[PDB]
Amino acid sequence: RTKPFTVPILTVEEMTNSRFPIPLEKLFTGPSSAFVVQPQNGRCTTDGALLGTTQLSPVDICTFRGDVTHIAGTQNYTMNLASQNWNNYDPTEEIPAPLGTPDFVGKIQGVLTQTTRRDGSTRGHKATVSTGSVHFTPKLGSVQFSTDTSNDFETGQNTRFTPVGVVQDGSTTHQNEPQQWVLPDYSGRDSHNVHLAPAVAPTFPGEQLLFFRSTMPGCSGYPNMNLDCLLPQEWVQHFYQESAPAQSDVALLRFVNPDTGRVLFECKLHKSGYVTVAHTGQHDLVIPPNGYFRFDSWVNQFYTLAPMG
Amino acid sequence: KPFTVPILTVEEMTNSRFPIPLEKLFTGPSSAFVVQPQNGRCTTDGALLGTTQLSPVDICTFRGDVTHIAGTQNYTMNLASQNWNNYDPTEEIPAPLGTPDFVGKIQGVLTQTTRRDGSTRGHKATVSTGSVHFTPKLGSVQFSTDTSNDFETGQNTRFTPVGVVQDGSTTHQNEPQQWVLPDYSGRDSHNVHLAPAVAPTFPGEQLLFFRSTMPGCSGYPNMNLDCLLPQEWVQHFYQESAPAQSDVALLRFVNPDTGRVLFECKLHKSGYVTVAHTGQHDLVIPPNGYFRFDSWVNQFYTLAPMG
Ligand SMILES: CC(=O)N[C@H]1[C@H](O[C@H]2[C@@H](O)[C@@H](CO)O[C@@H](O[C@H]3[C@H](O)[C@@H](O)[C@H](O)O[C@@H]3CO)[C@@H]2O)O[C@H](CO)[C@@H](O)[C@@H]1O[C@@H]1O[C@H](CO)[C@H](O)[C@H](O)[C@H]1O[C@@H]1O[C@@H](C)[C@@H](O)[C@@H](O)[C@@H]1O
Ligand SMILES: CC(=O)N[C@H]1[C@H](O[C@H]2[C@@H](O)[C@@H](CO)O[C@@H](O[C@H]3[C@H](O)[C@@H](O)[C@H](O)O[C@@H]3CO)[C@@H]2O)O[C@H](CO)[C@@H](O)[C@@H]1O[C@@H]1O[C@H](CO)[C@H](O)[C@H](O)[C@H]1O[C@@H]1O[C@@H](C)[C@@H](O)[C@@H](O)[C@@H]1O
Ligand SMILES: CC(=O)N[C@H]1[C@H](O[C@H]2[C@@H](O)[C@@H](CO)O[C@@H](O[C@H]3[C@H](O)[C@@H](O)[C@H](O)O[C@@H]3CO)[C@@H]2O)O[C@H](CO)[C@@H](O)[C@@H]1O[C@@H]1O[C@H](CO)[C@H](O)[C@H](O)[C@H]1O[C@@H]1O[C@@H](C)[C@@H](O)[C@@H](O)[C@@H]1O
Repeated sequence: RTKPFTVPILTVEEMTNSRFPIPLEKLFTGPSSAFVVQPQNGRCTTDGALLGTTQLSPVDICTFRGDVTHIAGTQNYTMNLASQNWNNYDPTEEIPAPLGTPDFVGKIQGVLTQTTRRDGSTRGHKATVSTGSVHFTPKLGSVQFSTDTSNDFETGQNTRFTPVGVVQDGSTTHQNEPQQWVLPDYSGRDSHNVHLAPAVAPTFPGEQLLFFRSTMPGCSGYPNMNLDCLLPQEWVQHFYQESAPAQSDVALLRFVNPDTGRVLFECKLHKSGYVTVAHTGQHDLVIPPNGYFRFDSWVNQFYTLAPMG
Repeated sequence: KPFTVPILTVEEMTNSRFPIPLEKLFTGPSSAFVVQPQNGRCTTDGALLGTTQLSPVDICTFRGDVTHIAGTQNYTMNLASQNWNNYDPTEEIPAPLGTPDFVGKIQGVLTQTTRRDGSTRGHKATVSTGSVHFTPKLGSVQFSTDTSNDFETGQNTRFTPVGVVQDGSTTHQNEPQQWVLPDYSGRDSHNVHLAPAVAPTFPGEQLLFFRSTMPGCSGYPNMNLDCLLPQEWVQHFYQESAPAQSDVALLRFVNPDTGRVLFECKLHKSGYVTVAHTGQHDLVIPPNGYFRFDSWVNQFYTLAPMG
């Protein structure tokens, strides 16, 4: 027969958020018709086709590389993006934006570091990329950082953004940003995103998406730190390696507790890459820290999940 | 008491999101946008939701008194309710009943009667529902006009909606945005008491939308306007108040000339319809076709595909 499908045998705490480089913490479900679940990172079919902007490196998510150019009389820099290899980025390539680009609207704070090539001297500065900005145009090849210096970065020098966490302005409404479910305009104002991974939704009565959730570090104020992915990064990696052909619509997984030996809940892993459970309402799953998912079988869409207690 | 939908053709009915007639049925996928309109929201047993009300002519209008904002051609309107009484911002509604539920530039005519002598005026006026001054829930909206002089304070003023407008210099059909709720209480405000967002929740299903074409007044506007129930359905359900026997009412869309069934659909108790189709599709329907309620069914009834 065909190569058997599997998911990694890893606990939730053992795995990594696929939308920002931090560990998963906890599983969450809620209704999703009041927002658009259409993230671009962490997108992979069960048989291993990466969609959207999703790539394999769990550390390259939300990072940026290239050379900078100071913007006269401000503390801001434009970065001309390079690819991961440091090869020039191609804006004609059939993707929404550079792989790893952030897929939520918000202000990401991190550190911009630079090596001068002629002598190996080295600098680093606190820097913020605002993905909702008029100047956030990764698909065009340019992005802009606000920083705390006006003189120190040099032109024509390898520069890198390391993301750290998220920010919101305290004088406004608490948790008003980031908005994890609003994609940026990858090409700036008045232009359409292209080649997106499909939006997703539960398509069976009584079902909701299962999200794998982390808390982003916050750098200032009160910023909404929940960040939900559709697949752990290790799943993307796993599926990409294994490339097992989907035998039917849904892969039925059981979440098991090894201590009791008991099945805790069952979920559907849709072929095109997300998870749904049977439940109505918002719910932080309570799980044994060493519980894990295991694959049971390929079933039809119309298979009825036992309610998640 | 048996449930029913009114014996009306689509062309006989009215859009419940702007005061104009229905033209057609449209279906498509809707996971890439939030389907959460606040007008034309009613349960089958006749509970009105969101900002929905009964008058098809009072959708997208405002009433109240005006104030001029010095050195502009703009006026601020303090809203009254439909009855000309004080709008109570505490009331458990997203915004005054009949407020527009999409981000857009609506163009109309602001008109005024001076009570004491019966003199009157009309001026072209536009409301921008994504403006920072669009605060209908707070009791206050703002219009832009063609006079800096004419309107008087303390008098009864009425906005009549006429069409939507869009800025031609920008990319076409970029506005209005029918599926983005306005911020009813302004910037950094949570919408409250909203009618729930809706989605198909059955494999192979898509929402069915009752569509019109709003008139355009300028620019290259997106004139599509989709509503989940026709206003006459909302009115019918309010009257009949028929209790729901299950989760889903099965309607047949029937051609009475031939008596044949064109397609079937699910009318969910909370007030929206789905059909069994994958993809965008303009429906082709005989001009005197109408909807007929056939039975209650459970959530697992499979529809015959709509061709
Ligand atoms: C601020 C800085 O860059 N300091 C580094 C220093 O740079 C000075 C030396 O090159 C100096 C020679 O001793 O030349 C100076 O330039 C002239 C000015 O142009 C002139 O107007 C004025 O009259 O005099 C000065 C010099 O006297 C340079 O500014 O070189 C030092 C040795 O490389 C190096 O140790 C020093 O590195 C900095 O140390 C400061 C403490 O002063 C802080 O630690 C900074 O973190 C650090 O700079 C950082 O590393 C350096 C190498 C570089 O990569 C920076 O981008 C980075 O921020
Ligand atoms: C423009 C207007 O209001 N016209 C109406 C006119 O108003 C003028 C008369 O009150 C006039 C007395 O005959 O007083 C004028 O005020 C002074 C100025 O203040 C002064 O600076 C200048 O030196 O001289 C003028 C007067 O000579 C008023 O402007 O009253 C007329 C009788 O009521 C009335 O027929 C007329 O109504 C307007 O008719 C114009 C034609 O000129 C158009 O049809 C307008 O549609 C119309 O005004 C409209 O109806 C009136 C009653 C009012 O409700 C307006 O708000 C509305 O636009
Ligand atoms: C008045 C008008 O039509 N304005 C619109 C403008 O019209 C010019 C363009 O279509 C242009 C495109 O090449 O062709 C021009 O015609 C030629 C002729 O040779 C001659 O007229 C002139 O000498 O040379 C020009 C150029 O070769 C048209 O006059 O097109 C704009 C671009 O789309 C458009 O934005 C503009 O629309 C108007 O915008 C202004 C903003 O200042 C106002 O909002 C107007 O209300 C708006 O017009 C209204 O909306 C537009 C979209 C349209 O529906 C109109 O019918 C309506 O009045």
